[PDB]
Amino acid sequence: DADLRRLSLKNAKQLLRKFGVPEEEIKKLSRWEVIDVVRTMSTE
DNA sequence: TCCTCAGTCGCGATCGAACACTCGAGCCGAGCAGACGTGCCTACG
Repeated sequence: DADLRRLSLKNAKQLLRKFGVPEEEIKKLSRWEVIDVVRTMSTE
Protein backbone atom coordinates (compact mmCIF):
# COMPACT_ATOMS: atom_id res chain seq x y z
CA ASP A 1 0.00 0.00 0.00
CA ALA A 2 2.81 2.45 0.95
CA ASP A 3 4.79 1.00 -2.01
CA LEU A 4 1.75 1.71 -4.29
CA ARG A 5 1.62 5.30 -2.89
CA ARG A 6 5.34 5.71 -3.80
CA LEU A 7 4.60 4.22 -7.29
CA SER A 8 3.51 7.80 -8.32
CA LEU A 9 0.69 8.60 -10.81
CA LYS A 10 2.83 7.86 -13.93
CA ASN A 11 3.65 4.21 -13.12
CA ALA A 12 0.33 3.26 -11.48
CA LYS A 13 -1.40 4.54 -14.64
CA GLN A 14 0.84 2.28 -16.74
CA LEU A 15 0.12 -0.64 -14.38
CA LEU A 16 -3.66 -0.11 -14.70
CA ARG A 17 -3.14 -0.10 -18.47
CA LYS A 18 -1.20 -3.38 -18.14
CA PHE A 19 -3.85 -5.18 -16.05
CA GLY A 20 -6.65 -4.30 -18.48
CA VAL A 21 -8.50 -1.78 -16.28
CA PRO A 22 -10.98 0.23 -18.43
CA GLU A 23 -9.85 3.65 -19.68
CA GLU A 24 -12.39 5.60 -17.58
CA GLU A 25 -10.64 4.73 -14.30
CA ILE A 26 -7.25 5.39 -15.94
CA LYS A 27 -8.70 8.66 -17.29
CA LYS A 28 -10.05 10.24 -14.06
CA LEU A 29 -6.27 10.76 -13.40
CA SER A 30 -6.78 10.56 -9.60
CA ARG A 31 -3.65 8.95 -8.07
CA TRP A 32 -5.41 8.12 -4.74
CA GLU A 33 -8.40 6.44 -6.50
CA VAL A 34 -6.04 4.74 -9.05
CA ILE A 35 -3.97 3.14 -6.21
CA ASP A 36 -7.13 1.80 -4.48
CA VAL A 37 -8.23 0.20 -7.81
CA VAL A 38 -4.68 -1.16 -8.49
CA ARG A 39 -4.59 -2.69 -4.95
CA THR A 40 -8.02 -4.30 -5.65
CA MET A 41 -6.75 -5.50 -9.08
CA SER A 42 -3.62 -7.03 -7.43
CA THR A 43 -5.84 -8.70 -4.76
CA GLU A 44 -8.07 -10.25 -7.50
C1' DT B 1 9.35 29.95 -8.46
C1' DC B 2 5.32 28.63 -5.44
C1' DC B 3 1.13 27.01 -2.12
C1' DT B 4 -1.92 25.05 0.38
C1' DC B 5 -5.60 21.27 -0.58
C1' DA B 6 -8.18 16.72 -1.24
C1' DG B 7 -8.03 11.64 -0.97
C1' DT B 8 -5.98 7.96 1.57
C1' DC B 9 -2.29 4.94 4.87
C1' DG B 10 -0.57 3.39 9.67
C1' DC B 11 -1.46 3.18 14.48
C1' DG B 12 -3.60 3.89 19.14
C1' DA B 13 -8.15 3.27 21.08
C1' DT B 14 -12.33 1.60 22.64
C1' DC B 15 -16.36 -1.66 21.90
C1' DG B 16 -19.33 -5.50 20.94
C1' DA B 17 -19.48 -10.48 20.33
C1' DA B 18 -17.97 -14.64 21.77
C1' DC B 19 -15.47 -18.05 24.79
C1' DA B 20 -13.38 -20.24 29.16
C1' DC B 21 -14.05 -20.92 34.21
C1' DT B 22 -16.93 -21.39 38.40
C1' DC B 23 -20.79 -22.70 41.31
C1' DG B 24 -24.88 -24.14 42.88
C1' DA B 25 -29.74 -26.35 42.05
C1' DG B 26 -31.70 -30.50 41.25
C1' DC B 27 -32.23 -35.17 40.00
C1' DC B 28 -30.76 -40.11 40.03
C1' DG B 29 -28.56 -44.28 41.58
C1' DA B 30 -26.43 -46.95 45.27
C1' DG B 31 -26.31 -48.24 49.95
C1' DC B 32 -27.96 -49.32 54.49
C1' DA B 33 -31.07 -49.85 58.56
C1' DG B 34 -35.64 -51.16 59.38
C1' DA B 35 -40.67 -52.16 59.34
C1' DC B 36 -44.86 -54.82 57.80
C1' DG B 37 -46.24 -58.70 56.30
C1' DT B 38 -46.15 -64.13 55.01
C1' DG B 39 -44.67 -68.85 55.82
C1' DC B 40 -41.93 -72.31 58.93
C1' DC B 41 -40.61 -74.14 63.11
C1' DT B 42 -40.77 -75.34 68.96
C1' DA B 43 -42.46 -75.42 74.94
C1' DC B 44 -46.87 -75.79 77.39
C1' DG B 45 -51.90 -77.75 78.31
